[PDB]
Amino acid sequence: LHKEPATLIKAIDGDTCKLMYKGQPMTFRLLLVDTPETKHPKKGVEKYGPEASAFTKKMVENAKKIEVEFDKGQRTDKYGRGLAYIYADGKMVNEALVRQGLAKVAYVYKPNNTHEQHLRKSEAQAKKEKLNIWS
Ligand SMILES: Cc1cn([C@H]2C[C@H](OP(=O)(O)O)[C@@H](COP(=O)(O)O)O2)c(=O)[nH]c1=O
Ligand SMILES: [Ca+2]
Repeated sequence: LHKEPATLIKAIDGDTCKLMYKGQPMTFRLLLVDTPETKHPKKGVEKYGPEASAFTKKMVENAKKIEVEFDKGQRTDKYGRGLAYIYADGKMVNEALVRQGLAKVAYVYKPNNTHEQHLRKSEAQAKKEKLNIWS
């Protein structure tokens, strides 16, 4: 996979944000993870949702560099959202959320699952440590 620069426009929630990619605005959605809901009514404001949002917001807004890494399959979902692994100062946001027990590994559609195993290892560690979602 290859990383590419991007610029933060606005963090929306734990796993969705607006970035400037190729001088164009885009909403992106993290690959292989699912942070709890804070918006959609027919889902409600789930526990750890506000937490996942703040963890993410803090991480991306205080970063000097943000990079996007698309996987080997399709790059956008049905809603026109960019699908990627996002790094804040070299730290993958997707993994960080999972490691903290603030997101579960979800939506694994091959071939967009190159980092699936790394992430699952991180989730297993958070489970055994009984972190947040796992407590
Ligand atoms: C992460 C991811 C989400 N999605 C879809 C699945 C879900 O569709 P439905 O909304 O139809 O269930 C939605 C989950 O995103 P989050 O709440 O942002 O929904 O986006 C993909 O299609 N591919 C992906 O790789
Ligand atoms: Ca979500």
